[PDB]
Amino acid sequence: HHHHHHMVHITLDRNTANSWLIISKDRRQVRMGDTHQNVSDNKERFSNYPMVLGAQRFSSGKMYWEVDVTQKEAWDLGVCRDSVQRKGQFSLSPENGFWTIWLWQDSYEAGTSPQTTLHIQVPPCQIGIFVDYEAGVVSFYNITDHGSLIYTFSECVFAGPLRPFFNVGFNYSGGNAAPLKLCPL
Ligand SMILES: CN(C)c1noc(C2CCNCC2)n1
Repeated sequence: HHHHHHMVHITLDRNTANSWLIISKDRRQVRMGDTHQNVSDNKERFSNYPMVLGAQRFSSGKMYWEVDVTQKEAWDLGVCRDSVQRKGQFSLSPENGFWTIWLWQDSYEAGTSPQTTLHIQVPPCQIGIFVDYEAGVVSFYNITDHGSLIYTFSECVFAGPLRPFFNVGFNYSGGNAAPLKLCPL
């Protein structure tokens, strides 16, 4: 792909984070804390899952960013509507305003309804995410495997501003403490 030149500088929005997340001072890294992080509750925070949004809102154009997932067992990545539900249980699906992929129990899947099996020969250490707002496209690239395509959502009905979306995942196993990091341009 040749999407690298639409690179955007993404930062994380503390105020949207689940109350167990620790966002670095530069707002470029997030990890699961071992306890509630001593913050007040607010209506923006994801209550049920270890999720956080980027600060940037996109309503036009072409945007690209990269996320480091080294040594994690579980995570979700992509984009979502600014108006997604924050409280209670919900599924990651385009019907609920999410365009995502994930790793879960040694398999990669796209957040369609129902979910779609991905075919990845080289486990990725970094993921590239491309959004073309006007075309209605969200694509995912395997940076570890020379930028190979992982998945394309097409005919997307965004129906609002989009925000970068992140889930660091739970750490029941002790093998999923590693952070998500936004990679430099
Ligand atoms: C409702 N949420 C977000 C929540 N409550 O407890 C927990 C812990 C569950 C085991 N691992 C650390 C997090 N998460």
